[PDB]
Amino acid sequence: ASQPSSFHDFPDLGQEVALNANTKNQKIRWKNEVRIHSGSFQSQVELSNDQEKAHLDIAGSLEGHLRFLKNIILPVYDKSLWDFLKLDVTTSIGRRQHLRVSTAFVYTKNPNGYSFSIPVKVLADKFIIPGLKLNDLNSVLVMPTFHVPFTDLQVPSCKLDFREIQIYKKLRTSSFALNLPTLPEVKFPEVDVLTKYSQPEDSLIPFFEITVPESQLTVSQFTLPKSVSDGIAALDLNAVANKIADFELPTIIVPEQTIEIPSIKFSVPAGIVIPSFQALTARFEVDS
Repeated sequence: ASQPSSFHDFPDLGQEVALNANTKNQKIRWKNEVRIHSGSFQSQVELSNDQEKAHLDIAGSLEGHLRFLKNIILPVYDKSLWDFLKLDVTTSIGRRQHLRVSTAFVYTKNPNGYSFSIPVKVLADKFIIPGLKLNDLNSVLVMPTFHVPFTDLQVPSCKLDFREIQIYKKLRTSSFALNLPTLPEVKFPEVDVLTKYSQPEDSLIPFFEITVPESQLTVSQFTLPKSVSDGIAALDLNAVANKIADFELPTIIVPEQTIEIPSIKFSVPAGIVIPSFQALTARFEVDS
């Protein structure tokens, strides 16, 4: 943001930059504009990329008061500029001269194009992908639920398929917490980690999206400069202070604190897409 002023109309400027990224949906817009004295300049660059189509567009506009230049004569030809050229408009007198250049690159693609997709069978609680059915190893393995020592985390039971590939849509995590004597004890509520088979809008690639839903964890309260124990020893800080100066510390209590776990999504390809050629076009124009 600039302030033009006297002495040949000081610069007037401005600049717009837009970036928005959604993986395969990448759109970039840039623009500059310049005004000074009796001339101005404006540049535009656009890059649009998406699943369907790609646009690359650049346009350059120039303006300049080159009237005087047009007011020229040719003694070698003994002819004037406008006369010799036989052009009057903007040449006989000379005018505010513009230069306009446009470049347009455009290509057509199919979002689904030529795509190889893994075979997926989806059920309410599981996904089944029929991979190679090699008979060399054991067909199945069953994993019983396990209690992790010193905690309340329960590992959900699972069945592992070797001939096919069996995934369980949602896995359940039991709650657990830390047991401490007056220290901040973090208590973990249950969270269900899921996997969804999706075809994103911003991305042409089919995916299995492993999603961990948000989780709120309860940190237990704790006492501070009143009397502190951590399971190894207990110390009365007020007693310590009274031992030295007969003055006891104010009591500090930190209440329970909730800590938020932002949701996270992991995408693994569920197939590839090769956009099929439909048309390629390029246009170049010079305008004087």
